[PDB]
Amino acid sequence: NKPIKNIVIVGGGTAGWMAASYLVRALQQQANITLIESAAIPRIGVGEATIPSLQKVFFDFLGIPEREWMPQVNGAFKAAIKFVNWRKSPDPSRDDHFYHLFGNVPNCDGVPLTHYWLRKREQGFQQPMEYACYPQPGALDGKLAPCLSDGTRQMSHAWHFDAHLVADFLKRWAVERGVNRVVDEVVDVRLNNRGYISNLLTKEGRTLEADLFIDCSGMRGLLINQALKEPFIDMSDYLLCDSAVASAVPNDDARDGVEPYTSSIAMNSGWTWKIPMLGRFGSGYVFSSHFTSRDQATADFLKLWGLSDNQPLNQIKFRVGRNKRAWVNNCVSIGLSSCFLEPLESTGIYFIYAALYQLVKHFPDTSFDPRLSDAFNAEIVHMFDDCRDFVQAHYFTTSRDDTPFWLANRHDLRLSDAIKEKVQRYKAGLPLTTTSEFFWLNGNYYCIFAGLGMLPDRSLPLLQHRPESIEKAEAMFASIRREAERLRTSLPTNYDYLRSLRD
Amino acid sequence: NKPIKNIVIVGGGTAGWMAASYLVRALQQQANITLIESAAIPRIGVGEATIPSLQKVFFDFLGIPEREWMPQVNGAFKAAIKFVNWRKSPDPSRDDHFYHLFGNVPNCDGVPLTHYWLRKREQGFQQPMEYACYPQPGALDGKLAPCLSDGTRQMSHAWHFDAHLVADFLKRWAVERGVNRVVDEVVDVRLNNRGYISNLLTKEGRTLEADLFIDCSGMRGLLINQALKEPFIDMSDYLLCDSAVASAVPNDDARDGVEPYTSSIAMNSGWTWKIPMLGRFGSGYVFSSHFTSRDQATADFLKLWGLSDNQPLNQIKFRVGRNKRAWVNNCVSIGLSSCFLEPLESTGIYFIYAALYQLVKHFPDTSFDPRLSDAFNAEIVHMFDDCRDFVQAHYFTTSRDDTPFWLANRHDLRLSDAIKEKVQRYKAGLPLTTTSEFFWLNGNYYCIFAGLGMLPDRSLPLLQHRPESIEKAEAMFASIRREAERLRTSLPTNYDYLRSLRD
Ligand SMILES: Cc1cc2c(cc1C)N(C[C@H](O)[C@H](O)[C@H](O)COP(=O)(O)OP(=O)(O)OC[C@H]1O[C@@H](n3cnc4c(N)ncnc43)[C@H](O)[C@@H]1O)c1[nH]c(=O)[nH]c(=O)c1N2
Ligand SMILES: Cc1cc2c(cc1C)N(C[C@H](O)[C@H](O)[C@H](O)COP(=O)(O)OP(=O)(O)OC[C@H]1O[C@@H](n3cnc4c(N)ncnc43)[C@H](O)[C@@H]1O)c1[nH]c(=O)[nH]c(=O)c1N2
Repeated sequence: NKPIKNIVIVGGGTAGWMAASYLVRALQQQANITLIESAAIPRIGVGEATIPSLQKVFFDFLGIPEREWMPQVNGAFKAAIKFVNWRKSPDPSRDDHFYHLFGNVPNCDGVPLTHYWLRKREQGFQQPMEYACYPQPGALDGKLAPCLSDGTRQMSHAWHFDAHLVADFLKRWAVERGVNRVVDEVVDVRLNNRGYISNLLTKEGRTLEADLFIDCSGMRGLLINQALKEPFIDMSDYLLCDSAVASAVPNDDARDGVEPYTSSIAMNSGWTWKIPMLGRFGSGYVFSSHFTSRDQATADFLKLWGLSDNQPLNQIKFRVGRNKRAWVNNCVSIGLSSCFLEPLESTGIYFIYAALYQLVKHFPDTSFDPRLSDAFNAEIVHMFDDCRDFVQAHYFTTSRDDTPFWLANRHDLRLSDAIKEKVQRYKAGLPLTTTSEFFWLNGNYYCIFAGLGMLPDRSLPLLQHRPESIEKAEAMFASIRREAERLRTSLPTNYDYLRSLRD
Repeated sequence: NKPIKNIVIVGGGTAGWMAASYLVRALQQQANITLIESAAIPRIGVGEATIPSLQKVFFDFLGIPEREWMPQVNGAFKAAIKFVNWRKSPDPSRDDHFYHLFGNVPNCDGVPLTHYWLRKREQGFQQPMEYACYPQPGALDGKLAPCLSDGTRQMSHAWHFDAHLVADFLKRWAVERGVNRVVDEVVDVRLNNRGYISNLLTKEGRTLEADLFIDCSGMRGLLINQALKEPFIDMSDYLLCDSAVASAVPNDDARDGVEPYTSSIAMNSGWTWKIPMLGRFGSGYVFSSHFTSRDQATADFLKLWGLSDNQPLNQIKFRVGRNKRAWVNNCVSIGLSSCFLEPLESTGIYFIYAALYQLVKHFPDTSFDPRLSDAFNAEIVHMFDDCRDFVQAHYFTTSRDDTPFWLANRHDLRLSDAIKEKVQRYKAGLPLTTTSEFFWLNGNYYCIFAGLGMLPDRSLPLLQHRPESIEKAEAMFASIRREAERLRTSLPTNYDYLRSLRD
């Protein structure tokens, strides 16, 4: 069976160039890659915060270290997501914030630290879960960097970057290693009787042909949805947000610093992201068209940052779900042409590079062994499904009841059987998945659940039997405090740290 | 023009019930008052120390004497604020305390006693300003009451009271005289095209209507800020504190006594109040989120009183400023829905009752004469502005430089032109405002300035010319010493005094 030799990618957004660079890297020989991108159809000018796997899976795979791509994409550090007003009905006079931090929680004698903490909360300990279990939340509060000045790593971190530049950086990178860039628009797609893709017909006259097609076309799914007719499984019964109003905002870095984290500020009918980088931050009120008009959400979005009705904006509509199948025949969808959830925990870019890893792990020849396509499709489903559990979990555990949208999340959602079982295990008091990557651990469910004020019914029956164990955990809590303390006096601010990679 | 007949107050905190009782008292006829208070939204469980005007303006207006409301609100006496460690970089082996006392300082031959004192400090007198100029600081040191046992008044005093009870005492008082209490929550507010308030829609179904609306809704400013869209002028450029961590603490009254004063203990990134009453005292580390994390300030707050990490706390966020306008259209804001500074000299409750006095002084009919609204707004601005001068003055005169927060106060503040001119007049050696209520006199600026160790450049050129005058002041200093002395052997302790109003 002839190998796959000519590859066409449709689209030059983030999904498009990640595919070109990844595929140009994985396919060391017999590979010919063309990416076509309509300059009439712009990129979705967002997608800016990330999870730690980006370096390990994407950039390391390319052979580009953090210090090389960060400066060139206005890169900044994300140590966590800070959740603001998700817990109770909001109150200006109350401090309703929790972090969701990266990195694992230690175990004491085979039981995670979260669980020794809860036994303490049961005796009237007051300190919230994350401040007790992780060394860094206080640092983030003080806007500290995740490294010492000299560059040594002091916490787990992910990144915030400018979406446009990220695309340009990889465009330069890819073209350079022989990727062939075509600026044209695809208008017709031709199938054969069997139902495969023989050719793309472009606006400027070109007929495009290849063994293999990557649909990186955005939510229009030009190849996968339209041409190939593959169903999109709508999932608004699971998660309600379907729209966003976004923009960049000036930051006075020199006086307010630059937060080393993403914020998610709960609103009336959605929530708003804050993604700081040097000079500015990206922000977006992700909302639900069912519960608020787009014009009302604009008003809320401007009201929240004191913007002016003169401020240019990015008005966005999004589809929530996954194609029945990510890869059909000789077409594979990567990015928004495939499955989205909502930006709440940055699972998007992750769906891109994780899919490309799976694509290469399942790479076909021209016979198109459907056993490879099936295996691939199943991994996409599981990755997507897992993520959906976790995002969904931010919503149905809420105590807020002050708006129709918060009522619905609390009440009206369709919940997988898998998220119900996890919730019920947490409610009985059992740790979730711990460790000593295929992903969301006890520590993650715990920050989220504990942050929204749904705690387990009790601490572990087992603990009554292991008093020494309890003591050892006391010591581990004591180290953590020491570490938190050292960091306070040792990290440079995030503003100052970033400022020196070249200003 | 029809008179105002139906009045709705939103909120049943301290601001809420002071308004109901004051308005039910002022409006002897044609007045119908309803107060709505969400049992889902609690009172800010603080606001406990006061200035002398409370009786004269608020309680006297109601016809309630001191001996009637004190016992019923765990009332205690405040003779001054004692400032601890504000002067130098702290030292356990040094006694860094000054009082700010109530009451005026006498004048000798038209020049205040503070100024004869300074001429003496210039010859190497050592006794600090307040111990020389006021008869009572030594009494307070010995925790003495401000009255003889039989009840005769021996100094100027204000009060400490339990916030919750104060609200309940006036709730009982008001309802009783025909105030109509509604336990519901306001969720929607309806305007007309002109921009007035036609109705409040509640959670339980009620549509509320009235000629006149008092926003006593807390910092959420439900009517004034949210519905009516009135701007809040943020003033963090003037004063930096924006948060507090508070709690009640057990006092062994029988052995440590009960201080007849508020303390303000300067911290790393704020300062802490102590408000003793029988059995217990209220305490709060007011701090700045910019300079310390909330979790660090908790640690400092527990470390300072030896509390346990089991101790329930009141975690508070506050906004510093004033609405562009306190009263817009047919809405008037009283209390935290209007302007706050920070608890440093108890200007808060004072803003409530002073505003209510001004409201009645400017009371409208249904035509809503904007000349009345304007006049009112201007008095609020002037009262608020005056207070802000005085609080701000505690901060920028500091000599401390041992933390970033003390550095900023010393350096980074925006200072009104009015406080600069007062400072410059004090620096030249001129008395500030003296007397023989619309408020902060020479004696007040003097305790504060002199306490922090910023003294004038010299004594008054005039004094070189009036040696007899100097002598007469010597005698006045001699009386004061006699009085201080008599008091030492005549006042009962504050514990013993309070103990008998009914135990
Ligand atoms: C509101 C919001 C917020 C976020 C996110 C999404 C949304 C909707 N994401 C997801 C992220 O934005 C997304 O995964 C990528 O940045 C962009 O993916 P694409 O390239 O699929 O789409 P996109 O729609 O950007 O690009 C489409 C490309 O296809 C081309 N094209 C389309 N039709 C064509 C045709 N007919 N012919 C030729 N070319 C054609 C266009 O020219 C363009 O080059 C995210 N993820 C994450 O991990 N963290 C985050 O914080 C966020 N934030
Ligand atoms: C940390 C700190 C410390 C101090 C002080 C403030 C702060 C922040 N103060 C100020 C003082 O606490 C304050 O002025 C009053 O005690 C409380 O004022 P309110 O009633 O505005 O607010 P508060 O927020 O207490 O009460 C709000 C009321 O509004 C109601 N409400 C809100 N929204 C509603 C809705 N939508 N529907 C129905 N009801 C609604 C609530 O149910 C509640 O009844 C003070 N002052 C002073 O003079 N000396 C001092 O020592 C101090 N100490």
